[PDB]
Formats: sequence, C-alpha cells, structure tokens
Amino acid sequence: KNIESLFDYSAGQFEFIDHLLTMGVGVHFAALIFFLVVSQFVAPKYRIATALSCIVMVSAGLILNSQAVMWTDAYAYVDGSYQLQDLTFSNGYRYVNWMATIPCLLLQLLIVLNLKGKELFSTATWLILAAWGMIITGYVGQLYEVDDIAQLMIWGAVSTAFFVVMNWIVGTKIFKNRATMLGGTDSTITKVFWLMMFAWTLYPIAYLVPAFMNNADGVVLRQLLFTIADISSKVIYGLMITYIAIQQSAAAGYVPAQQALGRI
Ligand SMILES: *C\C=C(C)/C=C/C=C(C)/C=C/C1=C(C)CCCC1(C)C
Ligand SMILES: CCCCCCCC/C=C\CCCCCCCC(=O)O
Ligand SMILES: CCCCCCCC/C=C\CCCCCCCC(=O)O
Ligand SMILES: [Cl-]
Ligand SMILES: [Cl-]
Repeated sequence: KNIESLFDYSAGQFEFIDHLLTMGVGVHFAALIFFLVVSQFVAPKYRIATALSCIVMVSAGLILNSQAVMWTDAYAYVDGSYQLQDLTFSNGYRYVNWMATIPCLLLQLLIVLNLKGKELFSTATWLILAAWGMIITGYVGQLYEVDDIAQLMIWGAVSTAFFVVMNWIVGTKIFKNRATMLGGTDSTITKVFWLMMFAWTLYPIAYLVPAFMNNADGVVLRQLLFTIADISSKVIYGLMITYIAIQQSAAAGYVPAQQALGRI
C-alpha cells in the first residue's frame, strides 16, 4: 500500500537507503549522549527541555533503527536488484512516534518561551491536539499512496490545515512572549522558529512524492527528505533548546551555567 513496496530498486539506492537510516540512528544516539552531559549546567527550569531531547533522540532513534533493521530484514538480492521478499517496509511507525516526538519537541520550546503553569498547560494541550489531527490525517493519506492519490491529496489537505493552525500558535507565543525570555535569548527563538518551519515542510514534501515521482528513485528522493528533516527537527532544534536553555540558566543566577559559559 506504500510506494516503497512497489519498487524493485537497483542496488545503489538500497545501500544508500540502508545508509540514510544508519547514520540517522548514529547521529541521534550521539546527540542523546550530549544533551545528557550538559544537564549539570541548566537551571532546573529548562532542565526538562534538554531532557525532552534524550527522549526525542532515542525516539527518532529507535524508529530509524527499527526501519533500517526492517529496511534490510525486508529485501533480498534477486536477478539484478533488491526486491521485496515477504516482510514489508513501510514508513508507518514514523508518523506514530511523531505522535510522541512532535509533542515532546514543542514543550521544550514552550519551556524556553518560559511558559509555566496554566499557560504552559494551556498552550501545550492545543498544540498537541493540532499536532495529532495533522499527524493522523497525514497518516491516513499516505495510506492511499498507491491506491488513492486523490485522498492522499484530500487527507493531506486536512493535515496541512492543522499545520497552518499549529504554526500559528507556535509563532504567536514566540512573537509575543519573546521579551519574557532572558539571557539575551529573547532573540534566538524567532530564528529557531524559521528553521522549524523549514524542516516541517520537508515531510509534506516527502508526502507528495508518490504523485510526482511514482518510480524507484522517487522512493529514494522521499527517504532523502526524511533524514534531513529528522536531522534538524529533532537534533538541531534541540541543540538550540540548550543554547537557549543554557543562556537562561546562566543569566538568572545558575552558577553551574555561569561557569559552563566560562570555558567557552
Ligand atoms: C521528526 C520530527 C518532527 C517534528 C516531525 C514532524 C512532522 C511533520 C511536521 C509532518 C507534517 C505533515 C504536514 C505538515 C502536512 C502533510 C502531512 C504531514 C504528516 C507530512
Ligand atoms: C555509526 C554511523 C554514523 C553515525 C556516527 C556519527 C558520528 C558523530 C557525527 C555528528 C552527529 C552530530 C553530533 C552532535 C554534536 C554535539 C557536539 C556539538 O555541540 O557540536
Ligand atoms: C543537513 C542534513 C544532511 C543530510 C545528509 C544526507 C546525505 C546525502 C547527501 C547527498 C547524497 C549524494 C550521493 C549521491 C547518491 C545517488 C543516489 C543513487 O545512488 O541513486
Ligand atoms: Cl531554577
Ligand atoms: Cl521521531
């Protein structure tokens, strides 16, 4: 039902699909390694944000590790090419952990927009249901990527709607509680806000791929777009939650953060 399964790829694409998935495991697990260590140095008010990116790294990490392992469990080499045997690839669990990863990835921002208590809990809840509506509508569209490109369009359309809606609430909180942030970080979160628009338009590109390269290296183009989105949605936004997170630790009195910024 997915467009991976339609294709007898050559050999070079597979190994490169094997290879996207593999450094993608490696890079998050290495990112993981690093949000753990500068945990000493966050004020215990943005500490959960850097800790939302140990969760995120081993979330994107398992799924991408599940997938590569499942990418290779899946295809022998037969009379030229790597062919579906009888154990299927499909990008379906990836939406599923975006059910967990999009959310978790938003509160750390919301934590670094210093949302707290009722307005942390209020903003957090609406971003999540908008994320979910986007995620499940999209999940059901790529369900017809072979069978029904028209609903893929239609369901993609609804999913987009929720995206628009959810960026509007992301940026509305930034571009408004911007000045409550400290450390000099009142600045870097509008900037961060545009990287996280770019990598989030990458998936709905990896999503219209079937209706414009219904072919084998269309499958590769699709997986090209995934790795990059995973790299700066999970990992590079996160590195910045910490830059934004450490600069607020430091500037409010956090002695370990003040001297963490000293030998840099
Ligand atoms: C891997 C980390 C993140 C934050 C990924 C998020 C996923 C999306 C933004 C995907 C969004 C969709 C949209 C915007 C509309 C078409 C359907 C999609 C599910 C691809
Ligand atoms: C095993 C397959 C390849 C995966 C291993 C990759 C080796 C590390 C490569 C870089 C990934 C990004 C690491 C995050 C940087 C943290 C340090 C920093 O802040 O600059
Ligand atoms: C900023 C995120 C970086 C993502 C890095 C992804 C690595 C891929 C980079 C370019 C690939 C170029 C190699 C050409 C592959 C040809 C495809 C094929 O075999 O048919
Ligand atoms: Cl504190
Ligand atoms: Cl993920």
